[PDB]
Amino acid sequence: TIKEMPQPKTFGELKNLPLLNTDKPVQALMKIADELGEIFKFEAPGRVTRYLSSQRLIKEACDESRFDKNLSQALKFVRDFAGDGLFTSWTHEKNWKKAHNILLPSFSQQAMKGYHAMMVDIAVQLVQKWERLNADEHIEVPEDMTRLTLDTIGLCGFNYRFNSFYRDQPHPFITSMVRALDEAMNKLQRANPDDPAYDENKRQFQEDIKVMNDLVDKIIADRKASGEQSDDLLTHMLNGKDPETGEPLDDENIRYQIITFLIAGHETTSGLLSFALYFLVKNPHVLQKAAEEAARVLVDPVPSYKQVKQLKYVGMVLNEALRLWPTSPAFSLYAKEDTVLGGEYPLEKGDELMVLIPQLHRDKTIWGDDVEEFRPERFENPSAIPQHAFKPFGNGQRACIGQQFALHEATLVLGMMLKHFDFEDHTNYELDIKETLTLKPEGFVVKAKSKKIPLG
Ligand code: HEM
Repeated sequence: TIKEMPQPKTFGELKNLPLLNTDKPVQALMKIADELGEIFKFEAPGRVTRYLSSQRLIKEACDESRFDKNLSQALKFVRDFAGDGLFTSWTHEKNWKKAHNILLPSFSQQAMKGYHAMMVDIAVQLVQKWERLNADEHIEVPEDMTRLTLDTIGLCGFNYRFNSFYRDQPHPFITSMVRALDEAMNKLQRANPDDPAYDENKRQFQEDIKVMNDLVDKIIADRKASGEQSDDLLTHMLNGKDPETGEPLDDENIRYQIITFLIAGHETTSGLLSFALYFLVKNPHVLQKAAEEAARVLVDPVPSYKQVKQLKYVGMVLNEALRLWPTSPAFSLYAKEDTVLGGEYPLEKGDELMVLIPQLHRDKTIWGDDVEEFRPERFENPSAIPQHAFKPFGNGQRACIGQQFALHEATLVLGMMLKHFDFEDHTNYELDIKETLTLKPEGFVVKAKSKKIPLG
């Protein structure tokens, strides 16, 4: 019984594109979803996709025998500097499976034991920065979380120190990377890209790509020359061999993986830490519960890997922040073969689907009617959550390879913040979600009063 699907307002030849001509497209899509339901068609010039919001349909979309990851236009633009790294490659590209096989072990929960010391190094820098603020000062949350995540990924990724806490202006690589990502995201909403008015953007874009490649290529070359072995991903990549073929990743691909870790993990993880602190200061009883656990568990001057694993409630707080505002809000899929979705929507080979994660996470048939409330206790027993109901890290073999790294980092840092400071929402901050490739609470600021507990 084929059902025709909904579609928002069209604009002649422009189709639906004008509707995303806003600074907050995902939040706009969420409203369209509220209006049209679990599935709606969305067209742009020369493009068509279908946005899914219900767990019932998304669970079918997550069947890998039927759908595979699609490279959205955003990922195609990011590929200009992320290359055939894991995030911007097709599943069928030789280098995707090769890098996946080599890197998977280096990203397991067990492997986090090896990155822990480096994560603690940067976390201690963040805590010390806040301990050193004077009384009249405050904290710019996303800004400091981003300094932390970029530096942590640089240190664990290739033993390089961006030293973000020593600067007002970021290290040149960071400025170039951030500018390159911004340019890639800006191309999504510029009709006449060839307009000479964009010749300066193109020149700057090529310059930024060169800054990124030059630094990373240099570090790879310096490492191969010295023969030094470290606890970073670069050592794993220089020494790894794909079990299927016996081939190692070549230097160019290693460079793209390094750039990819920074691109894929810096903003998503800092956004998660920022949203989590936002929900905590807005819900004092929850912050109190989380602070009590941190004080009980983190009994040493420096957290150990095992202690971070015991911060169960902090982990629930992070999952609930990811439920409400998953920081990489949507992912794209294509139909591998002709198929019918949900018994009513026929699809043809190659047809695209978009999983709208914030909406999936607000499916009342799964979570209950109080979906807008921040309640970490929803994650008390993970086994009760239906398959494919909670997907902040994507799906299947193309799910986030950095999930254990991101959660270890976030749990460690949030635990240390809760152990060391009391927090004040001194401006009664009004949530304003800024959208780029990711989501974050723009302008979120707080004041942190030290509990004066030694940090080893
Ligand atoms: C809470 C923070 C994070 C979130 C929410 C997140 C989310 C995601 C999502 C949704 C995908 C799937 C994208 C798609 O289907 O197109 C993904 C892929 C990926 N993420 Fe993350 N991520 C986070 C942190 C990280 C970190 C810290 C790293 C690096 C240490 C990382 C590395 C990657 C890579 C390499 C892929 C592509 C994997 C593959 O396709 O083989 N992510 N991530």
